[PDB]
Amino acid sequence: ARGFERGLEPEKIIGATDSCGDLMFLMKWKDTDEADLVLAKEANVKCPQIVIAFYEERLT
Amino acid sequence: ARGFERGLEPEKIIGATDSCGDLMFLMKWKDTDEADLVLAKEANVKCPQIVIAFYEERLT
Repeated sequence: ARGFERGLEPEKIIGATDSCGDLMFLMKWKDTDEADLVLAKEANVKCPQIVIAFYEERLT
Repeated sequence: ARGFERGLEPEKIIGATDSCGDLMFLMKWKDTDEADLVLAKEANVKCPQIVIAFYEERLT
């Protein structure tokens, strides 16, 4: 049971990689310290403001 | 001239600049070649998937 399947609230994306062919985000979930990979596509649609916060922080 | 006030659908963000202290996007609107500066904060809320497509392309 991983990523969104864990049923937790998204908190913060801490990294991204397309190294596997598909863009994936490393998601920090609310009230756990076990982070997981989720598809960018699914995060884009389910928590778009959290995705944007990640990209805006990455701009500087 | 007016940006979102023009009542056009966002097509794509051409680029982004913080050169004014606030993050701004240069927005291409559908069916117009007149691009406009809009606040990132406003695009984030009104057309988040257009913002994300811009950032995803820039990540490559």
